[PDB]
Amino acid sequence: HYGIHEEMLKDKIRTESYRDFIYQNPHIFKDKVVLDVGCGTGILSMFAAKAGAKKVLGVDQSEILYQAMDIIRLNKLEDTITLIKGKIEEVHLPVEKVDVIISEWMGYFLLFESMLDSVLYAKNKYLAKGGSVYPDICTISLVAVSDVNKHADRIAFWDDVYGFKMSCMKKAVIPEAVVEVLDPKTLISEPCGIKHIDCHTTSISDLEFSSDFTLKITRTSMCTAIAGYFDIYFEKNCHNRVVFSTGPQSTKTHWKQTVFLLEKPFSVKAGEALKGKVTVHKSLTVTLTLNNSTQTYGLQ
Amino acid sequence: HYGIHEEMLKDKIRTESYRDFIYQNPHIFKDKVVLDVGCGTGILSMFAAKAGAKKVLGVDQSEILYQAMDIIRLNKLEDTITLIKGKIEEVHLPVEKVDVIISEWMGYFLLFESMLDSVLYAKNKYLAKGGSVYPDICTISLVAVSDVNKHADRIAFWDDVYGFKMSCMKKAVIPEAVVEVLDPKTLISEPCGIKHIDCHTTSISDLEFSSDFTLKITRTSMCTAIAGYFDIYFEKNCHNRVVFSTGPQSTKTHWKQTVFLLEKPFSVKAGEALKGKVTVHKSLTVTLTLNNSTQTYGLQ
Ligand SMILES: O=C(NCC(=O)N1CCCC1)Nc1ccc2cnccc2c1
Ligand SMILES: O=C(NCC(=O)N1CCCC1)Nc1ccc2cnccc2c1
Repeated sequence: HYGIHEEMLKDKIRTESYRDFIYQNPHIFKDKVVLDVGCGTGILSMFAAKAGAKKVLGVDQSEILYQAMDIIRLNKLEDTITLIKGKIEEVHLPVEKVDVIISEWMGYFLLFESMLDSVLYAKNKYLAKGGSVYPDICTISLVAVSDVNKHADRIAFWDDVYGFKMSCMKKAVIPEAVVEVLDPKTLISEPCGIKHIDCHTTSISDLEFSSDFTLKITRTSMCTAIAGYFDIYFEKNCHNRVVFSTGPQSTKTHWKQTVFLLEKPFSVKAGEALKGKVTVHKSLTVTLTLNNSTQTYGLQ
Repeated sequence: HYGIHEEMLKDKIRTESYRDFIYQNPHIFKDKVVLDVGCGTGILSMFAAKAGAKKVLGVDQSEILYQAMDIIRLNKLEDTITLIKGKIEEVHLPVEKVDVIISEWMGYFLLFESMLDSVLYAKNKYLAKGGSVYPDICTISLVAVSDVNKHADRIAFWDDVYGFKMSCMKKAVIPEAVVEVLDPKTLISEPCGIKHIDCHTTSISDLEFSSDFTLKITRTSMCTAIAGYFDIYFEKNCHNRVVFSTGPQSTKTHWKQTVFLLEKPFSVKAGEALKGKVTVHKSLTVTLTLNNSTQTYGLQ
């Protein structure tokens, strides 16, 4: 419960990327009014204060906000940071506009249970003309996976369970997207971007999208799953730009990777251009067409 | 969602203990009427049929029951096993009494989110005079732990978080019992039984209990936590008795161990008899007194 804010703090890629962005681009914060959407323990608000913010407003609907209040006092920042409990859609801020919005809002596969809707609400209601929102740029990518042993573990497993048939269970496990760190040696294609978001110009409408994709296969193997992940960019007006990836070739983060199991694994050859289609609909669902099968997946 | 029934099936200590109990004591099942409380995928009901049950009634409130129905048909057991959807407290069984109750009902630390209340309800309402309930005997034990590095990781961690004070968070993390597999080398006492349950004679009233305990310290060290676990016995009328432990000296199970962190670690010496008191109250709470401090813990 508090453990989960602790896990996010201990995700060094996450927390240090935000730290570095803020501390190495103080001109973005100096004498500015900052809104921290979903502030949690208030760590991002404290970075922003340290980087010279004139005022920081930290908003969170959760009980964690009472901890944040005590945390702000312990660090003698109450003259700079004001915490407000509630949803961004409901609270009264003590200003009309802010100069900068910062938020750690990202869900699994970027969009599952994300706080992006709220951040966009904040942008449209509270962001000053010429203001900025960070991180400003996000992408989502897909990558092909070959792991016949894991497929066997999840699927063929059900043909004989302590001597009994359980085949019908395959159809219940296939639709459940898995959140897990992948062994990077199991990747069998180059990644393919399926979505680019700039938070300055994106609407809630753009978060439901469709994309044709082509996976450039790099190993002759059996394709058993498709994995997804996202990359986060701090770019606008930065002298020191910051990027982090949640992909399997990079240091693991608490977002891990998202895995969509294929009911029917199929063979691919190195150098092949494997084409498919992906659509995300509003909890989200992900519909995948590949090798002439189509499956919709959810994250329960 | 279905993944979780899968995890329980893949817990070999769990599932094979029940398998072995049932298959190696067929006289308990032969021509009997069996009730499987919280049957899940129906695996225990199928064991019981294979061991010669005349009729098996499998009850579960969850959606999993529809899978169990198809699973029973795939194995051509519908002439022996009848599945019924609902709570045991609400359903209509097509008999008045059963000869044998079987259930996998156990929660973390035995009692957190357990199905025991339901199993006891079933015993009192449906069990024939002279019938039996399995597993019939359960115990709970405590053991002392020394892990100064992990304590530092959970507690001292909060004194400086990316340069900021967060000490107040210590009081939010201390009350959260942790479910996790312990390195057995960190155990610094012999275990102490704090509770013995026989399911034939236990009432719901006995599940809230108090126990004085004495931990026989085996290593001069800093005590940083108290761990708990449980053992499960199949005994009554068995020619082949079966026991499994969920303790840290045994093969890990999905119940792992439950850890109660001490806010203030204290020194102990090998050979010392460390005395305390533990009380479980109705989601459960666990109140622990040790070294003249008292803390109540929950599993959120
Ligand atoms: O706390 C433990 N694991 C849970 C954990 O690291 N998190 C981080 C995020 C929230 C939950 N695990 C032990 C395990 C044993 C311990 C023994 N002595 C003191 C402390 C101990 C802690
Ligand atoms: O399914 C995966 N992990 C989750 C899991 O084992 N459980 C068990 C209980 C319910 C959830 N993990 C992969 C990971 C990669 C995979 C690649 N190809 C096929 C299948 C793959 C499966």
